[PDB]
Amino acid sequence: SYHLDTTAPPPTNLSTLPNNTLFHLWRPRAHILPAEGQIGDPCAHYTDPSTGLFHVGFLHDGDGIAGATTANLATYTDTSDNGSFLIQPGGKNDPVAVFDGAVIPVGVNNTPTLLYTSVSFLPIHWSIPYTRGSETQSLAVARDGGRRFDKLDQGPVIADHPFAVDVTAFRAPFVFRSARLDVLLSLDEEVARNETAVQQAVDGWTEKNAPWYVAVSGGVHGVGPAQFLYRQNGGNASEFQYWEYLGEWWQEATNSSWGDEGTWAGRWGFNFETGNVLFLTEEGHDPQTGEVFVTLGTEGSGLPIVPQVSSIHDMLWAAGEVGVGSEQEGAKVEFSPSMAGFLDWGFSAYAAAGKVLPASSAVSKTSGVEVDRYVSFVWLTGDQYEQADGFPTAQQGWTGSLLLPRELKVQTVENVVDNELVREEGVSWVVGESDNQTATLRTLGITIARETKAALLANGSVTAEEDRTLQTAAVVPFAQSPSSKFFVLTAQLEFPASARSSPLQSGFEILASELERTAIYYQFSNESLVVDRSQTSAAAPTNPGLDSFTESGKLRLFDVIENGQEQVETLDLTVVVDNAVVEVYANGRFALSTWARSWYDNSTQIRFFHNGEGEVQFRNVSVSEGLYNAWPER
Ligand SMILES: OC[C@H]1O[C@@](CO)(O[C@H]2O[C@H](CO)[C@@H](O)[C@H](O)[C@H]2O)[C@@H](O)[C@@H]1O
Repeated sequence: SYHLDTTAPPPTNLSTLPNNTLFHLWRPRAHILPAEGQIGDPCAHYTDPSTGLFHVGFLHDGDGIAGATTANLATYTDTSDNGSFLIQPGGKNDPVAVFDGAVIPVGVNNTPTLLYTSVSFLPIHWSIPYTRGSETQSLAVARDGGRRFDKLDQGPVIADHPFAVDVTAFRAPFVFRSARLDVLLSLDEEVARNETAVQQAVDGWTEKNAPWYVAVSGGVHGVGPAQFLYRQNGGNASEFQYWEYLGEWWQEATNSSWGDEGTWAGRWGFNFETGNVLFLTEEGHDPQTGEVFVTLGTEGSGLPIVPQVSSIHDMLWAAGEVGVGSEQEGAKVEFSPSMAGFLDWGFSAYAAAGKVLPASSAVSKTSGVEVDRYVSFVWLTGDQYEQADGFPTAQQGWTGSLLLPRELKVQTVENVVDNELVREEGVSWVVGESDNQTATLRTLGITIARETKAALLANGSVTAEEDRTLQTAAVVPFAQSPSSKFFVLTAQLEFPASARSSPLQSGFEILASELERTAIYYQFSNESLVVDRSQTSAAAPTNPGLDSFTESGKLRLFDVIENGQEQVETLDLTVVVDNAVVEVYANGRFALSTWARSWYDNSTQIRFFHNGEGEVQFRNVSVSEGLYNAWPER
């Protein structure tokens, strides 16, 4: 008879324990996840026009889409009990399953309408033959508060993938409006060429009567991944039955990749998944002025291939312009990347689903936000996309979570020295202005939704640490560490120009006791923020299901002129440890998330870390403990 004692050594085999015995050990408190069970792709978010409430959706137990609503973006309420589902398979269009979908706020009967992938056959994978009719796109209407979506009584409105095209996947429709797509499709061919005449048209565009675009994700066997573009037939905002196919507005060659060696934004892989089309400004989201950005998951594989297995699940993003399809009879429009990166460098991070959050939303009024934002929710699969080695799933009682809501916008890096570090090929940024002297850079901005960040530090205890410098190898525990695994660690690290060339590794050690620790440090050798999990869990050695491989992402610290003086860019860190869920943010442009399933309650020590190689200066190091409860009503 074994009752869980986390002050004692864990059992050698966690999978033998009784169901739900591990329900709270690693569970987060300020993250979006169902009351119990498993959570899949987040999807179907939308601001309810009538109430201003923001709805969040996500696949649940592989049995359809479930939901919840929020008024502040800080706290949530399940739409209903028993799973809080909104729609599930069993219909004539989705007899086998219900995949990712999106919502048009004012659609059929002027109510929230869901366009989603209705599934009729399984399995479905880029590495195996595609069964005709596997995935179709259907409509459902929100009924009784967005607390339930009723499938319209008719077949799918997009009943088949492009004609005779041997697609690898046809799913995850995402709806959006675009001033530039309307102009490009409305103008002439020799007139919609000059950016002069086009811009002039874009200036008149009006969002409220604009038609809707639909980007469907997948690829084509033998040719490459791609996104399939559609739009209300004839550009008629009142048409929801027929969608004119606009072509493969974006495609890449099989397992090709950004940059010559795929260093900043993985590989395009074998198939595109869960595409999101955004229009960003330096302040937020604007479908008329915003630059086109696209977030998407790409599925990779090493050789030889393992049927129905995707070894790599990259959570990428790209930005670029959209233009006419040249002079040949193909895609009406074409997305051309100028830069690309990672929305989250976590192995387990994937399938993002975001949405525009209007300044007119209840969330924004209450909070006082004056602009439109685009909030993104990244998935953090709990069992390595179901390839885990016997994770004690029955013992935990749940699987996966969503990462903290994030605001996406155009972020600029000013006063940057225009050197080889800024002119490299295939990077995740473009030079704004450059006198050949300083260059302002433009890149994707990634930050925690402000209301959520406020709620995290809202009643937490604050403990600062004196600025410190380290030269010789050392591990210096904080003057005082939290006594729980719920906290926000923030710090600024400064390095000497001389460090770029050294084997320097500097950061912190968290969730640490004598038998456990988790390392988070910056590395110049490959300029990478690294999360060393080799010692995170005393239980991992004997429980292979608890993955302990290293996680890391690329982050380049540029040479800049701060006070009429040059210097290596300051590494601005923000680490949120919401229990088994850890998220590493850096310079309002980086994000790396992973699981840190430490076992003992004692493992809460925090230490400064430096490997002697080089020199580092820590500044403004502080810790806020407590976070908050994202689900009061539970
Ligand atoms: O649960 C379906 C949902 O999962 C995603 C994102 O992870 O794709 C996954 O499931 C597909 C098939 O059943 C696999 O082919 C794919 O490799 C896997 O990542 C979404 O694309 C899909 O809607």
